[PDB]
Amino acid sequence: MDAMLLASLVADDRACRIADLGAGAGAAGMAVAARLEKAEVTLYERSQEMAEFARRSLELPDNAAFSARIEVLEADVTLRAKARVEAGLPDEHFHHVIMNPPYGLFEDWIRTASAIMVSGGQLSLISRPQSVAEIIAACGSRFGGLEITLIHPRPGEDAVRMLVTAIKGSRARLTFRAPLIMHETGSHAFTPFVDDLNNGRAAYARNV
Amino acid sequence: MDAMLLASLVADDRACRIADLGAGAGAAGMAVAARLEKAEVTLYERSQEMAEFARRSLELPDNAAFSARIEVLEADVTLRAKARVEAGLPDEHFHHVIMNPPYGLFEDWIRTASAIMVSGGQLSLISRPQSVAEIIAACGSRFGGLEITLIHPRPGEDAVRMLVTAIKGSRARLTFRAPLIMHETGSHAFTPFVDDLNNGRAAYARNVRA
Repeated sequence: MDAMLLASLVADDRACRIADLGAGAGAAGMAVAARLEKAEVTLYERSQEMAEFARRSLELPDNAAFSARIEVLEADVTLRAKARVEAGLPDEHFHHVIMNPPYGLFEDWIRTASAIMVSGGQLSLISRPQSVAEIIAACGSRFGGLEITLIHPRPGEDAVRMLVTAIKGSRARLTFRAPLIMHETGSHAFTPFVDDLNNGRAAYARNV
Repeated sequence: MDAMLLASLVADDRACRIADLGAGAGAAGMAVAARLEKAEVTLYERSQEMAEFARRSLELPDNAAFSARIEVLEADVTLRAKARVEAGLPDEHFHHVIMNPPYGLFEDWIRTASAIMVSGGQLSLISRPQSVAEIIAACGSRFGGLEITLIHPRPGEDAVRMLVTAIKGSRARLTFRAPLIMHETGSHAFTPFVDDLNNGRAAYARNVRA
């Protein structure tokens, strides 16, 4: 569900360039492209092995509808400056950068996300709730207007995931959005809104 | 409302000692004492005027049932070491420390909360949600097992307040609890759980160690 929920944060019906910094073989960036016909998506992978795996995944007839709009690049997303540009992570280029790092990397990855982002572009990420301090510190002097949306399995239960979006250069203080509850009490199905997100039928937009 | 929500975090039926580090005139500490007959509350105020004011409030006849259990002390809660003790903030004495600091502060107040707390005692606080990073940093190496409960005014709307509880010396990672929603859409009435908290009819307890 992580990749679908992450992808749903790109609430943008304009032609845009999106970078998916990992981790995965591109499932989130692929979900974005499947939904947004005008999205241009770049999947970054550190290793040749992972890049080749993502590439073979994109050669499946199953993905033919959107695969032309996706490119897989081998790049270490923790690189800096000249090394970063030379690795194919260009300055001030992307309208969106999305990430789900493995379970820290937030400082390195958000530093890169800021550098490769156009002015006012949107950072989107999903994590565990316990990463919140690391994430806020990593956004310092880079991204503001953070919107944090906790994800709870059902009423009364602790949060299991956390969505965060932010805007490069924004001065706005952070806000916690109303939480997303995955199920009603006593119900096996997902709640209507979460179900639409999970199936690519809807985006989850920022307040403004 | 901040004071009632804050006070509701003390879920303890023992004789216990509670410090209110107090941004206010002791409303939170008073609400704790009103609900918990066995609690012994110390209200700390930096200024003589505020201490005076709090003492006058305690004399109001509506507070007479529990006021005997509330002591108001003048003390700068940012004091350190021996100065802190001399000011009447004793080492490792309180079972609970509660706070609602006014809008370095969290660091100073939580440093003091840790110093005056018995081993395993509970920190309780209410704040704006925007303070979350400062609060987590101030807890560092002093308090753990943070439970963070966001407070939303009604369904779909952003959080307006945040409750945090933590245990001295715990090395458990933080938890976000299910949030409290103050009101149903279209009503000025409180939601039933929150209404109980408001009436002093209930505590809001931490997750069981289970």
